[PDB]
Amino acid sequence: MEVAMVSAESSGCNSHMPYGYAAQARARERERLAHSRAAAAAAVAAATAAVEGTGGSGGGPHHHHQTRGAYSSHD
Repeated sequence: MEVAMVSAESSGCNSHMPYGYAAQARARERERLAHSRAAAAAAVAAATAAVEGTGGSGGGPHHHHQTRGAYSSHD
């Protein structure tokens, strides 16, 4: 849909009404639907471990094969 480019301006610069959040009144009308996303708990659903945190690698080697007997009594 070809169209001409519009540009809100008048004279060199005798009116540059910087309408910032002022044009945020539109969000106020959309925020009404942002009331349903209250109980979202999604982006966090995935995140936040299952309250888990316990480690400790290891097995437990049991001494095997003792030193030489030596000194044998039999007299």
